Amino acid sequence: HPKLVSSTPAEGSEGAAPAKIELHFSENLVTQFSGAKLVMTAMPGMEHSPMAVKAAVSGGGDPKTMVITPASPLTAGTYKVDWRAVSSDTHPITGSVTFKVK
Ligand SMILES: [Cu+2]
Repeated sequence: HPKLVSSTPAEGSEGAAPAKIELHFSENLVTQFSGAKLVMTAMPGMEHSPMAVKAAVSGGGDPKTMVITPASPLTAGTYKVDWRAVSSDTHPITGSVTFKVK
């Protein structure tokens, strides 16, 4: 139900891998447990066995703007970009952005 303000990660981005994940928040201010992590969970083959990818999280010009940039190129398949936003009031907001790559 709860989701960040606006972002451009890869909302069900099926067709090809994007350049970088984008995130925006009118009240980011992490300093809690906010972040992001990309996991390559291609089609179900090994009893659903996800794996974290070698990526990094870096904010844009503003600190309220997040920009995920993987050090490695996203190959075809399926991936899930799990992000977590939290302002300041316990109960962190969790979200995931799945996308395909062809
Ligand atoms: Cu709130």
